[PDB]
Amino acid sequence: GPVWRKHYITYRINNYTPDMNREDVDYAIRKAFQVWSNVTPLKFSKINTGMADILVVFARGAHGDFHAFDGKGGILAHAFGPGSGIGGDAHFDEDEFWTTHSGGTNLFLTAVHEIGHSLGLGHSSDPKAVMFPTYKYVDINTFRLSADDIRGIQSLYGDPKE
Ligand SMILES: CC(=O)c1ccc(-c2ccc(CC[C@H](O)CC(=O)O)cc2)cc1
Ligand SMILES: [Ca+2]
Ligand SMILES: [Zn+2]
Ligand SMILES: [Zn+2]
Repeated sequence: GPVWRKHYITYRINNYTPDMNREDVDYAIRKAFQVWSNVTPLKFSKINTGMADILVVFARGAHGDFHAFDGKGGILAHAFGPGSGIGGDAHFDEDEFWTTHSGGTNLFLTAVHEIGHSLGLGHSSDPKAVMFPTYKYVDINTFRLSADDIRGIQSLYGDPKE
């Protein structure tokens, strides 16, 4: 399938959810990218001007991409695989209640799953995998990618360099 054709990839946060402060949204997103860069040769950097490779957007309902959101619950976010235009972009349903821990939908865990899609990964049947299709909370301090997630992403990008 299509894959990013460079190792240095930029992201930009288009707009912000009012559910968490700016520092907390930035940290969740940064840490989510870090989960994937830790096990591949990919490098991610945040930019604030210019066209980014990956745009992170919060939106609700119909928002211009033929994939309208559905209110609180159900689909929590979605993302586009590598390709032209919006390819790579990650959209989070603003009707969810985003949190730093577990009092609602954890942004970090959700961002890990969606960035997986943005990098080219599909769903897993392994219930311990972050790419499993269904959200579940796990202690952020105890969180680790499953072996399944690791094999999947390394099959697309290889493992870290010496
Ligand atoms: C086990 C673990 O750490 C874990 C992390 C994240 C998830 C996760 C799965 C799905 C979703 C949301 C799926 C979204 O509504 C639509 C999609 O992208 O498929 C968010 C988080 C599941 C397990
Ligand atoms: Ca929803
Ligand atoms: Zn969208
Ligand atoms: Zn998914």
